[PDB]
Amino acid sequence: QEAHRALELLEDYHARLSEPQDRALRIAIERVIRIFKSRLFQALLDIQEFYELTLLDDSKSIQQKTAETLQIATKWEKDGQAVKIADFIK
Amino acid sequence: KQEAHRALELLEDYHARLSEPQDRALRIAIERVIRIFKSRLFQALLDIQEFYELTLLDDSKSIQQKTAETLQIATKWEKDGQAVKIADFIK
Ligand SMILES: [Cl-]
Ligand SMILES: [K+]
Repeated sequence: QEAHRALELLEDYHARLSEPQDRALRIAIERVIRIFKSRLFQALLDIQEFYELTLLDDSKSIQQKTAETLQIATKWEKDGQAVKIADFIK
Repeated sequence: KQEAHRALELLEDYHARLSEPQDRALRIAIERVIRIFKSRLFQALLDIQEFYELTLLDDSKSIQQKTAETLQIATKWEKDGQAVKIADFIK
C-alpha cells in the first residue's frame, strides 16, 4: 500500500478485468479513474491560480504576497478537515 | 506556460529561489502551502487505496456489490463541487 502508487495499482486492476461478466465493474472503474484525474487537475489549478494571482504579480510587495500566502494556507487547512453534510442539485 | 501538471514543480522552484533574508517570511509561508497541498494529494491517493483494498480486493463481495460501491465513490466525488462542507464541525 504505497500511496503514490495507488492510482497505478487501480489502473493495473482495470487492465486485468477482461471477462464479459466483469465489464460493468470495468466501466465503473474507468469512471472512478476519470473523476479522480479531474480532482487532481482541479487541485493543481488551485496552485496555478495562487501562483499567478499572488506570486507572479511583481506589483505586490513581499508583505502582501506573504499575507495572501498565509490566507491560502489557512483556507486550505480548513478545507482539509471540512465534513460534507449535503449536496445541492445544479 | 501554465501546464497544470507542473504547478507544484513551479511553486517548489519559486520557493527554492527565495533566498534573501527579507523574503524569508514569504519562503516559510510558501513551504506551509506546499506541505498542506501535498497532504491534500496524499489523502486523495489514500481515498483510492482505501477503495482498492476494501472494495476491489475483498473476494467476499460480489461483482454487483463491487460495481455499486465503485459507482458510489465516483458519484460522491462528482458531487463535491456542489457540496456543503463544514469546517470544524460538531461531533
Ligand atoms: Cl482534493
Ligand atoms: K478536495
